[PDB]
Parts: sequence; C-alpha cells; structure tokens
Amino acid sequence: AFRQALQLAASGLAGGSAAVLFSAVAVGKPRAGGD
Repeated sequence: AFRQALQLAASGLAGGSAAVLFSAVAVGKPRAGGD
C-alpha cells in the first residue's frame, strides 16, 4: 500500500510555507540587465 502510505505522510508533516518558496522563484528574478 504505497498510495495509502503517501497520503498518510502528507498529514504527518503537513506542508504550507513550502508553497511560498515556489512563487518566490518567479518573483525572485535577479537583475540580469538593470543594475
């Protein structure tokens, strides 16, 4: 049972802030041609 064990581990840790890190990549674009 890997499908049942995968959903179980998702509740144990329960992510949240990791979602912010994702968007932090799009808005986190250094000045490649400005300063």
